[PDB]
Amino acid sequence: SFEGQMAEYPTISIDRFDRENLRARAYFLSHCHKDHMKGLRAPTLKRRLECSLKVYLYCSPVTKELLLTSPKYRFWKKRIISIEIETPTQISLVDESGEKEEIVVTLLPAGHCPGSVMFLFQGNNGTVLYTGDFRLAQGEAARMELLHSGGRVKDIQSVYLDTTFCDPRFYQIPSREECLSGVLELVRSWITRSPYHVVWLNCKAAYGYEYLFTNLSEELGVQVHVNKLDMFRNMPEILHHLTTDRNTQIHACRHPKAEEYFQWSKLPCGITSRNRIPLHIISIKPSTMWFGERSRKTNVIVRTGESSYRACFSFHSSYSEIKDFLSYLCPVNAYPNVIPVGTTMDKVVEILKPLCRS
Ligand SMILES: [Zn+2]
Ligand SMILES: [Zn+2]
Ligand SMILES: [Zn+2]
Repeated sequence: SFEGQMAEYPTISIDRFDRENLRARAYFLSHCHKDHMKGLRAPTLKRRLECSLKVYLYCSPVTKELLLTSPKYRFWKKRIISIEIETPTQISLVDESGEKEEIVVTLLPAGHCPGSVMFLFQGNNGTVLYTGDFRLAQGEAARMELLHSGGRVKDIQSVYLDTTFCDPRFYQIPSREECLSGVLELVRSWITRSPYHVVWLNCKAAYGYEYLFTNLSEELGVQVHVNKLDMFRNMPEILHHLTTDRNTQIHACRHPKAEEYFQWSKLPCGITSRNRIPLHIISIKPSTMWFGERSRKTNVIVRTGESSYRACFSFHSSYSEIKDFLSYLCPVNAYPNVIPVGTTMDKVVEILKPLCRS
């Protein structure tokens, strides 16, 4: 995985805050996932911030809001600067010991989770793009006007990108909309049977399922049960689709023994009945599904039991989407941020090399 520094601008650190990143002139956070926050509240970083006072953390407005709902990251409050989306922003990078560098940064939406962005950096050592984690459908990058200069793509020296599914096996993944529609109709078909029919959405403990919860809630007139919603206190379009009350037909609550509970007709939050009538529960597990280059799309819903389902859902681009994105960017260099499970860095680097100028 990416270790925080791009070769072209080593004085900035993105999505990694330990080790060599303790000497950054500026920090950037693409989104609030733990794997991109390593060292972000380490005592050594706090120590370092107390002496170096012109060092800031930059992120999207939503990332700022989410980060600071955690008590443990509140110390960042005085040093966090949000940057508006697709608003090129001049940043000064001071050597605390004479040097001054200026860069321009533009935040582009990444489609990965609330607040998730890509960072385009422009300065006197070339233009580089750090994608963070992204899921962009074919055509979306071409519509981003700030990736372009006079009708063609900007000259991009290096792209540091999300290669989670950068393997030909993961050729195509169903779109966001297809995934949502499949889950929507499954839930609708169940919870309209009676008030005692309920769904458990078995989700990972991470941001990124909120557009699923909001659309289910908006379309079906039901709030989704969650463990904690205080991070969305100041986010009305998300907040009002969620609830901490157990008395609802859609649940996205969690705990360590949640899957055992479901096998005994119990939701994670412990509700098993209403008016002493047993709830009729189905489980739906958002899970990445894909199809090969020479294959056809199949159902986004996969039944795994009498009462259990998997539902296509992806946080990251498919291989065909990565290739399309990088082909379009046509950078000099492309560096993988992520080595997939059963592959190597050489395999990934060489997959992408044909799309690059060097
Ligand atoms: Zn992520
Ligand atoms: Zn990640
Ligand atoms: Zn619940």
